[PDB]
Amino acid sequence: RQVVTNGSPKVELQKDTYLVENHVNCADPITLSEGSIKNKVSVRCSQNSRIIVEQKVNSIFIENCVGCIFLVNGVISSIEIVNCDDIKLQMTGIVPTISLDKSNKVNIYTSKEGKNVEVYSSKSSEMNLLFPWKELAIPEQFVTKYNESKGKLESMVS
Amino acid sequence: RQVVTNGSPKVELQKDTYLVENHVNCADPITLSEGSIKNKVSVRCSQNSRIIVEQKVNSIFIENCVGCIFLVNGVISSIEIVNCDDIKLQMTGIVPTISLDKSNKVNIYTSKEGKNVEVYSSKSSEMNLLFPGEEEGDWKELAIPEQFVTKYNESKGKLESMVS
Repeated sequence: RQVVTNGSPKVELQKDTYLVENHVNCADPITLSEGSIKNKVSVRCSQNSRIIVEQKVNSIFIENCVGCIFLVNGVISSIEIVNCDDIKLQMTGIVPTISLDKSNKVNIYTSKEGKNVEVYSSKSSEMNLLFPWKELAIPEQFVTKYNESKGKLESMVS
Repeated sequence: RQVVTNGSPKVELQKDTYLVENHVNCADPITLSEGSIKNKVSVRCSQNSRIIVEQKVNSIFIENCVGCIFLVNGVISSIEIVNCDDIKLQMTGIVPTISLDKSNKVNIYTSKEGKNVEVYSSKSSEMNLLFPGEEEGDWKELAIPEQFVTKYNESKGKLESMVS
């Protein structure tokens, strides 16, 4: 599946966000050397590229990337992945929250320190958490049934 | 979103299955008034139409339908909804199990008798269950969760998920 770019390859800081965009079939990683806990990293519109984020940042946003590989230190808040297919994500350090949405074939490789990661997922398929490699599948099917004696829906992993 | 049709507006019996297909912007409800628990019903490629199944059948399979309304009696096992958008399903009898997969804005209206229905959901959004209130035309509307959280439970060596 082919991403449609919106301009040239870029990496650049606007306000407090490092915007990484339109990287296609690169034979060399794109490395983010800089940026602190104050920055967000937004990676959009890329295919068959590797992106390395060296510094621990506030949050990473990855949207509309396909066949990409990410190596990251960690984040203060979260990593948000939306509408990506065939993504690999590895952490050096700590990532407390990860969110998957409308995405398929995402492999998340944790670190010793950050095994406790919370993964939110919706409308996503073929998702794996990997502990140092122990491969656990994130469920993608649920069952809901009405609790009459309590007037609410109750849901469970199927 | 406009459904890619596949032939003539069709209501016909293939082996033990009723194929109900390609009904686009029908002014009138399409009614299937025959059938028994031995039969299946497959509804494919339809848009803006009321479909009505009179008999209790084995199960019903609904695929690729958009802004449709279904009235059904009940099923022995399940109703399967796949790749559908803007769907309203109502039952007058028993439906043990419903499954929703890759579908959006689906409303399920239960009979007093069929309140205990199990809904399986994956890759699907805006799903509601509705239960008949004390007076007719009243519906208790309850939204089916479409996001979950997963953590490794270390002291147990597996993942645990729950509604967000």
